[PDB]
Amino acid sequence: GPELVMRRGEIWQVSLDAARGAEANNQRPAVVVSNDRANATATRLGRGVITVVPVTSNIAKVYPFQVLLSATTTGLQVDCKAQAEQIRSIATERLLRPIGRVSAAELAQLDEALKLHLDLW
Amino acid sequence: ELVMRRGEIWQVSLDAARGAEANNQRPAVVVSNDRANATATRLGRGVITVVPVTSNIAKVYPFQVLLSATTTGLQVDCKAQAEQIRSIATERLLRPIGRVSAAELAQLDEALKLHLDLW
Repeated sequence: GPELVMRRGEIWQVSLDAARGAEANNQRPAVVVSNDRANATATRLGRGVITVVPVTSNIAKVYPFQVLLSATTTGLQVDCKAQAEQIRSIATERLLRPIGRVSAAELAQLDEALKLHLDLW
Repeated sequence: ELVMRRGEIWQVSLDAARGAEANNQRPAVVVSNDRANATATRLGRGVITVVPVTSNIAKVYPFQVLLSATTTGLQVDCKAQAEQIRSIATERLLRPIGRVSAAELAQLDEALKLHLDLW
């Protein structure tokens, strides 16, 4: 049917609202990193969570578990960096608006960053 | 005392969750690497990534891992939900519970690889 369509690697603005401590809070872009079967399921079941990697414009010092996302490739306003150490499963109701998608190269390094952060090698 | 290491089970406070997100307080498995974890211990504050656990084991998906009560410190058999993975502030940690077995941790690694499309 007309279920929400959503693909790994897409950049969506999401509402993380009420967070504690150093958690990414408020509103920010985030990269979808859950696989696409789960992504379709979370919209047909409508009882769904998807997993995303939040993004910040405070680039500063970049760590090997973070990926630089260029404003030109992604449709973002400014350059940003995906923080694999902020990975979070979100209810689909936190999805606000699609912004774009990362490049294949960016997504591949994001996989590397996730494997480094979660020790999955 | 934030001395959490990978594979350990901690009671975490998942307040302010929305929708189908794991909520309330519950056990969770630390899955962030131990160098990040040790950084958090050393500074006394940080973020750690956990896999929330539910006692509802009515059905087990391939991205979920049944954890046995007999070895983990959990009162009953539970399941770890890779699709609920979540980076939490250290202030959400209430207390330590126990530790998954090595086999359970490796199974959780496979479930995380499946859920996140990491091959």
